[PDB]
Amino acid sequence: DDEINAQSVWSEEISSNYPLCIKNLMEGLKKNHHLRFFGRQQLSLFLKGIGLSADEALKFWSEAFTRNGNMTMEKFNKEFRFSFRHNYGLEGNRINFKPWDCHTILSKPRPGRGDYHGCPFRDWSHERLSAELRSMKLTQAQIISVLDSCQKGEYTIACTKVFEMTHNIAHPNLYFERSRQLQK
Ligand code: SF4
Repeated sequence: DDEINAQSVWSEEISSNYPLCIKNLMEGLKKNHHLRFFGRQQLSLFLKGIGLSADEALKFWSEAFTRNGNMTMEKFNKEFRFSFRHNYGLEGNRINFKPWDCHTILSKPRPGRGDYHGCPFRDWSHERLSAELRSMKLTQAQIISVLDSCQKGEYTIACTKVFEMTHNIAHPNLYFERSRQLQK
């Protein structure tokens, strides 16, 4: 809990290790104080995978959903608490939901307006990707190479390129673990 907790998953240190899908989900959560079902699952199971405990997850999700009076804690408890507890087996279900790999993520229904699940390398325009990658300090040649992979439908190669270019078989939690090791 010292390293990964409801607070540190918002830190720059820990979030600098997130792949683009998780960054997108965290941004949608921060902006909207809510995520629709598929994004809730993609992000909550990723965070479980990096070691966010059940207690810290319930702190994280209830704080994020109730921010700015978006909903009362009563509403969170009546409409969402069970769903997050279920993801951690706290209601006795005896199914240990695993984090989604990239194939599972890509195989879910493609995101529409208001959805943040999926894979940005597939789901964003080249203009939106280039803007994000510029913000991550990549150069034009680097971005062209990433977009080359996206154009070919090779989304996990695009993501691997972004990893290589921002640092010194396909799974968001592997991206996180590899990146986190390079801080350590
Ligand atoms: S390739 Fe996988 S880890 Fe990378 S952004 Fe897409 S879904 Fe996330």
